[PDB]
Amino acid sequence: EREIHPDTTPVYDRNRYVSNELSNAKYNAVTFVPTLLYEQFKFFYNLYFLVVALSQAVPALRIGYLSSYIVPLAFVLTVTMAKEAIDDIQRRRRDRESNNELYHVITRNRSIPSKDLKVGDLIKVHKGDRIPADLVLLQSSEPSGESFIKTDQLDGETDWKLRVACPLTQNLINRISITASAPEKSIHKFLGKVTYKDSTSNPLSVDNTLWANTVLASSGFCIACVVYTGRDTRQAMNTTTAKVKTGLLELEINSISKILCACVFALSILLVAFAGFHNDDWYIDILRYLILFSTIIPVSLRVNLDLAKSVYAHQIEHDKTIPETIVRTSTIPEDLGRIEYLLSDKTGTLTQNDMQLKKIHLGTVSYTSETLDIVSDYVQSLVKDMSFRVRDMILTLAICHNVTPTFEDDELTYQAASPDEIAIVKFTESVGLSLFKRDRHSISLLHEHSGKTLNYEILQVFPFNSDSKRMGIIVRDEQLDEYWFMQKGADTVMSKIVESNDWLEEETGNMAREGLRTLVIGRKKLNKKIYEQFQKEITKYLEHDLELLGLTGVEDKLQKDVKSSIELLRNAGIKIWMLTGDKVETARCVSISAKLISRGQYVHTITKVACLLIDGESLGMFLKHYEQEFFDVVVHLPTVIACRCTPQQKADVALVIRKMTGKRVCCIGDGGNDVSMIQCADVGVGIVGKEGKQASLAADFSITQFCHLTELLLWHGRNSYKRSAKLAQFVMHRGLIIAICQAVYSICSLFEPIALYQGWLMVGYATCYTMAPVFSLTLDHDIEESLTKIYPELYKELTEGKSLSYKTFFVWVLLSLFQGSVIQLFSQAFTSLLDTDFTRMVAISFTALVVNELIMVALEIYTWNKTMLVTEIATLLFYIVSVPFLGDYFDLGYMTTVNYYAGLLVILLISIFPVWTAKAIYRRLHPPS
Ligand code: ALF
Ligand SMILES: [Mg+2]
Repeated sequence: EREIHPDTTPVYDRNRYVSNELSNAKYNAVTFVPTLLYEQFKFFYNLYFLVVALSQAVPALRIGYLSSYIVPLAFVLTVTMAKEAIDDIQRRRRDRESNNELYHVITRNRSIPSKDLKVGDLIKVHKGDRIPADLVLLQSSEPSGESFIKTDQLDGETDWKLRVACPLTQNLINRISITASAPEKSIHKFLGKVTYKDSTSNPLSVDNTLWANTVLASSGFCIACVVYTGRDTRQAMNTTTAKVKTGLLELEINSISKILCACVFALSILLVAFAGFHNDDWYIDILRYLILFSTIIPVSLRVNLDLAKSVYAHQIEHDKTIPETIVRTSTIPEDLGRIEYLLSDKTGTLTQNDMQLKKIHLGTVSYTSETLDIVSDYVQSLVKDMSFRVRDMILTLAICHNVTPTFEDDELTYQAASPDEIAIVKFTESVGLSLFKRDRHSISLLHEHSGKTLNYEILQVFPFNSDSKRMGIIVRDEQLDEYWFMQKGADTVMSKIVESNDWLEEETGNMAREGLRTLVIGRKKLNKKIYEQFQKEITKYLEHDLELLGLTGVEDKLQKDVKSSIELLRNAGIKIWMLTGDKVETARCVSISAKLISRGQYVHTITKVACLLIDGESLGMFLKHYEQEFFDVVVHLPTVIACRCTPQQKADVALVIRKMTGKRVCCIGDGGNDVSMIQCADVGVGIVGKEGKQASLAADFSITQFCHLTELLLWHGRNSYKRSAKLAQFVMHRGLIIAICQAVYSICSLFEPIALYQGWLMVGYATCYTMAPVFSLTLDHDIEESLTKIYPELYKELTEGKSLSYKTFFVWVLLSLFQGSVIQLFSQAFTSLLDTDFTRMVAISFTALVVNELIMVALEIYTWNKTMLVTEIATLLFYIVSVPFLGDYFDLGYMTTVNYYAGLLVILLISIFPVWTAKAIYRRLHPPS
């Protein structure tokens, strides 16, 4: 229940109803810190360095500088708050750029923005303008009182919906009371009542209402009253609340961080047990050693990950090959690189929503958009037999339809609830015989060409019906006075009823193999007496025997490079589905034309109360009851195609895919009917370029068309995941190698592992001397963007998870064991460990560590930019010139010795030769392609 008086401004303006302001931002000022801190310190690899930093509050676990465990905690906090604060303010900016659209109010007498709009203000909404909210039509410009709303972004439909004005109020200006029902999720239902003076209640239904993101057509203006606004709209109530999205690589790093924590705890317990359980405080010893060993990985890993994600977002949204792309969730730029299931969409996403009669065929010959001059000079002769057949074909095309034309200064406009008829009439005017003035209530039609304006008053029309697949007319010519029966329809229905032709089925199948929506057309000459016998009066008499004029091939235009995009996304192992709110037949035609369904490849179909093609109710019931069995059936099919899908159904399909397989689900679309599919995905991609952009606003990414998703997945996300995995590898390697050097020094000399690197040296290793070459790895790629099309199978090589797994983590751990043991033990061997050779020993150990990391960085580079050859030399020279001036106390030594440099050469060659030879033999055994 909801009662609306158009004139009582204060009662709705001040309160009682939601404002039209829509919000995409997640965190407000009051709950920006608690929510972000809570959802950031749920995982282990964050809570771990938080506990490491909080350990030093107790004045017994102090390992070193307080300027080393609290300033990187403040740095990770600063970076996190900055990133999500920038994300929220950018979301607010993007959302307010579409909350300021100007709409004219009857009472306010001035154009006001959409957010200023409330419930119950009469908007004079015009033709090409996007509908503001859930409107109810109280008056229409046309005397009939009907207009064609356009819901390609309310649901996935491609036809125009005939919405009539309220018949009691379309003549009226006076104030008219509305009383609607409470808002629901029913996108195809409406229950309201229009109340006038003297208690005259009237019915309202879906046929006299406009909704949130519809676009008007078939008028010049119309007066409509807002009923549902803001979050009470049918659009915003078919949407589930968005949740935070943690990447898969985040989970992998969390798991390997858990195992790393277990490893360093075991190493610390081993160190203390080997010491001898002395000092009367063994628990303090194991805790202090654990803090020592686990304070260089868990916090450097986070800063490296966060700044790498920022770099990935900047690289994505600054690509010339993908213009005008926007990253709206910067926390997951690497889920794009491991996507196994793609949930695409048809209307706007795949198609241009612009159908056009591509091909006409008759008498075993065909005309196309190419060579339209021949058919033009054929029709211009209206005022051997092939010319007459073509002329009568064109006449039947231009008369049999249900298209309403209306006039401007020029560029006459067509208005039909079936846009294939609009494509037909546009084709006829392009050939030369144009539709003009049509009554459509009385009996009249006007048609002018290069000659004289004809006229054909209709005699009867049989409306198009969903169970009939036919549109038939009886028409009377003015000039020649001839009764004609003209019918167009589907192949399956008119094939048995048109004639005894010999060539229908072949050409119908031939063009249906190209995804053309074919309609066959037949003609029957009539005289008067049979017509008055007909008018004496079920459907048997009206269709007896026709003559096949020909058939029409109407294509649904696809977006730029859709078939190639689908071919390469399936060549990379991504199983493209296609869920749509449109009709079954148009979905099948788009699937065949886009080669989502290839040659042959029999298609099954389900409609309940190889390939697949299922209705919405059938899929909903199947996922409600038969989850596991049906889903295990469908995962082996190449493509599953769904039709008539509620947004909840697409969201549930994405949820079921990411739950029953544990794979990552991308979901591309546009318009608000696939917002839930986008928010409940693991990656949400939106598309812009038309009147509606509301799915791109709520999405995680945004691209201008469908061709851009190929390079958004195959090159940007794949590189993002690869670079993040290699970054985690190198950070954990440097932390583990310093931990191993300290542990080897502790076993070889019973003092402490803490007493090896004290003061400046440990801080400099953690931050100054090592952090730049990892971000050097952040800017590396194996194959260029120009060759991400030729090699889609590279996207298949990341399918297993052979980059961040337990096996490769333990390979890193074993490499760290080997190299740290070599560094520490050869340092002890060359420096002859005592209490006076400690400085030289720690000097050679630290220099070996630094150069070892800088060589291991330079070993794992595919292509060398100039932003990586300089950030290694910069750090190496910083270490070289940072020994005397900033150190001088720690690790002091002579270092101007020929034997020292040979010892360093040996201690580094033994550490970097296994890695180099392993990658050499692995490159000579498994060449890449
Ligand atoms: F664009 Al659709 F269902 F194909 F919303
Ligand atoms: Mg849509």
